Amino acid sequence: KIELTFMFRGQPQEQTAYKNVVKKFEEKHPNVKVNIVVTSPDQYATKLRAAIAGRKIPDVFYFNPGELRAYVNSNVLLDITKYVENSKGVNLQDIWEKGVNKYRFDGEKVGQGNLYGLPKDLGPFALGYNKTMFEKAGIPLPDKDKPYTWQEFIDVCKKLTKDTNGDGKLDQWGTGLNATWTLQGFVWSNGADWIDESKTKVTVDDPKFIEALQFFADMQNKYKVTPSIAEAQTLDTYQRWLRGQLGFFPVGPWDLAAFDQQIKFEYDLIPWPAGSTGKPATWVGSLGIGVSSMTKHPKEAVELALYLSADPEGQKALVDQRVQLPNSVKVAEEWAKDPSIKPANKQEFLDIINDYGHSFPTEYTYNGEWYDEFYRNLQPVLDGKMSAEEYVKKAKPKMQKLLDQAIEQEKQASK
Ligand SMILES: OC[C@@H]1O[C@@H](OC[C@@H]2O[C@@H](OC[C@@H]3O[C@@H](OC[C@@H]4O[C@@H](OC[C@@H]5O[C@@H](OC[C@@H]6O[C@@H](O)[C@H](O)[C@H]6O)[C@H](O)[C@H]5O)[C@H](O)[C@H]4O)[C@H](O)[C@H]3O)[C@H](O)[C@H]2O)[C@H](O)[C@H]1O
Ligand SMILES: [Ca+2]
Repeated sequence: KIELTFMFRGQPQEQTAYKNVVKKFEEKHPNVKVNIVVTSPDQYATKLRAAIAGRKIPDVFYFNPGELRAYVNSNVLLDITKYVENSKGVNLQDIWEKGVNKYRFDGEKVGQGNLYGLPKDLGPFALGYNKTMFEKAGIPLPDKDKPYTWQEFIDVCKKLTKDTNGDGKLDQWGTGLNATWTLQGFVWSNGADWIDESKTKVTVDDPKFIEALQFFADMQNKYKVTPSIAEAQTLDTYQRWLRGQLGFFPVGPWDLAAFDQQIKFEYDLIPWPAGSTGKPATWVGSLGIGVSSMTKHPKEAVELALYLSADPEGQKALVDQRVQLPNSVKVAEEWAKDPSIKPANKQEFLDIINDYGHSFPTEYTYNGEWYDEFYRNLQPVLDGKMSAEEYVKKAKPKMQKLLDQAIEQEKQASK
């Protein structure tokens, strides 16, 4: 009888995981058929915006929490409050509250009110270290609790940076962080942010922001605890991490499957290094699972979303397949305490969610074009061809205009 379109994004391992779980779902609901539309993480936002622009919207789909408000105003998302209430036994309250609450909207704020999506997951971005090269080097292991200072972090990265096969060429580096996904921690840890408290002013020219930005770039260009620009060009640092060439690199729970398959060294999680604030910082990501407000099959569509987001047996298969941590708080707590399941300090993930993880800036803004503009022309700063001070001075009014326009578009689309 019922056919359903499901679009989402994922790295190869994530795609395989969700397809198997949709197949479990179909077995449990033999009158529902799910046609899948899946993309790479990169190509995803463009395709969804084209589907929405043409009002050819999938029954069920992934979406950015920072688009909730705009999606609601434009009538993109079905209000699913009652379909989830009347579901069998499902207890959304067992799910992470910061997760579920990203997809609530009472007409004026995102804190409370009706449900317009379910959280796919929470994605704490932890720091990982290669325990195998640390030991082989004779370097004391990092503290599981007490974060490196920036200076300390650079020191160890230096000791980890060397020519190990004695051919005269460096073949191992302390680290190689990707600014797109790892600059936030340093900014936030240094007491800065992309925007102010009100979330209406751009603050990337705060001296604290500049200092963190400069420190990030300097680890490739000045401290040289990084493969060179050319070397990174030859093989990106993600890949070099997988190959065992890097001391440190981030780890999200969506990595665990890929890492099971490729990483041969022992590795574990630690807090991110801390800037002036003394406190570690990093992000906790999330994607929403929403339902087309114009789906012909709201009941069944909500049923597919619930199965992926909260259903005990649907959650279980996704965690088994190592592409996320459990959405149920209590389950994740016993998951984090289970020693048979690597890495050892899985607990760090939860620590990031409860204590020292933050949201992306765009989650507070009506759209994120202002933020995308910061990263669009950032590469010359990363490659040392201009300072952090002069890029952010040049780029701040560009991104204040975009932010002003986003605030204006939310007045206009919501009245
Ligand atoms: O070093 C310079 C760069 O290297 C070259 O690019 C190489 C890159 O390496 C490969 O990427 C490795 C992955 O990247 C990191 O993961 C970051 C992103 O997370 C994954 O999705 C998980 C998903 O996101 C979470 O939520 C995040 C946000 O929160 C919301 O506000 C918003 O909606 C979300 O965006 C969810 O919790 C979770 O489910 C993506 O797959 C990944 O991009 C990890 O280190 C690895 O997973 C890849 O080949 C290249 O991108 C370039 O030359 C240079 O830029
Ligand atoms: Ca060498």
